[PDB]
Amino acid sequence: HQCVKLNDGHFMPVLGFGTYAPPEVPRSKALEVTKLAIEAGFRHIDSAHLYNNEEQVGLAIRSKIADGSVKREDIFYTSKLWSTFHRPELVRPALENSLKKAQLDYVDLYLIHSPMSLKPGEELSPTDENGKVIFDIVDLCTTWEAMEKCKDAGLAKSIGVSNFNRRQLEMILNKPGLKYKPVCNQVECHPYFNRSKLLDFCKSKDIVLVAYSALGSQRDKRWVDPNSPVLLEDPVLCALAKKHKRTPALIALRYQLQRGVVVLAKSYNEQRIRQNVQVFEFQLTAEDMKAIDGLDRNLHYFNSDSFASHPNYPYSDEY
Ligand SMILES: NC(=O)c1ccc[n+]([C@@H]2O[C@H](COP(=O)([O-])OP(=O)(O)OC[C@H]3O[C@@H](n4cnc5c(N)ncnc54)[C@H](OP(=O)(O)O)[C@@H]3O)[C@@H](O)[C@H]2O)c1
Ligand SMILES: CCOc1ccc2c(c1)C[C@H](C(=O)N(C)Cc1cc(C(=O)O)c(C)o1)CO2
Repeated sequence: HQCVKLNDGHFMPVLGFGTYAPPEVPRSKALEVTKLAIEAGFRHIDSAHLYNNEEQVGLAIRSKIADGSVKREDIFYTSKLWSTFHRPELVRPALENSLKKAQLDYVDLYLIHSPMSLKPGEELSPTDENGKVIFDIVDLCTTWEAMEKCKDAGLAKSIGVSNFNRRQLEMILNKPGLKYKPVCNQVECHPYFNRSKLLDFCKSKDIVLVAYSALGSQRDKRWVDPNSPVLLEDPVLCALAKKHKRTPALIALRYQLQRGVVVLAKSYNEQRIRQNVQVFEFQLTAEDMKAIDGLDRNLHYFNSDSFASHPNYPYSDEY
């Protein structure tokens, strides 16, 4: 196992456990599989208000601390501010609510989940009389200032963003009176959308790029086009898996580790959870890495097409 030093001095494990499951999956499963992830050796756990599972992920962490399996300081726990809470006065209460649900005193990392602000309220997806999601206009620099106060108050050890493009990152980085840079930008990133340009920008600013959907997403019909290619069926990934006597998933994860990306992996399957930790057991050659670099096709599993008219839609730019 390994960590990366963040630009605020804290350390983030380079392999993280993804916890999202669709609402049809019983919440008891998130409890069970987070315990299995910790037993397998995951120390970085990625949750969010949106996932409706912080209560269970927190219970799993509590249970493994009481086991003597880990200490709280050994676990890197991420939560995320949902887009209906971007107005600055709502940020600290949202974080406090997440902490209360997880029964934790602090999160290791708090992220702005998305730059696309939504109408404030308890509903996650507020909609108007014609069924359209109601956007909000919020200066994300004021949201960031509220995030900074959460770090000063000790409720988040580190703060970062998610789904930001380069221009959106620069707006934070160029903010007058900035106190804390975002430590990371959690974005969709895999061999079919490898974010090389955004990665280079983040590296130049000492911002860690954290990859989600690194195994090609859960392909839920509600949010992912069923005709998109399946990442783990890719011939190059499968040929490399055979060459290294690994699996295409492990190739996809190891690819990110070797280009300096922190990688998340969701699994609710005991054997695949344990398999994913084997990413540390082998290395891709330089030739292998160039072959995978060749797979990019700017394919967004989470394209959020119905939000393409949002002013902060991140894919309005080249990157
Ligand atoms: N910031 C954001 O907006 C955002 C957006 C998307 C995701 N995320 C985070 O990133 C996490 C991961 O992304 P994701 O949920 O899209 O899924 P993912 O990591 O890309 O995984 C996709 C699928 O791969 C399967 N899988 C896992 N290990 C495997 C293996 N060794 N061999 C074959 N298949 C394997 C899993 O199925 P099984 O469960 O059946 O094993 C999973 O459903 C999420 O859970 C969430 O924490 C954040
Ligand atoms: C601010 C943007 O505006 C909105 C408004 C409503 C809305 C969304 C975005 C996105 C939601 C969605 O895509 N869900 C729940 C599937 C999913 C999310 C994640 C994750 O990890 O994040 C994963 C792995 O899957 C749908 O509900």
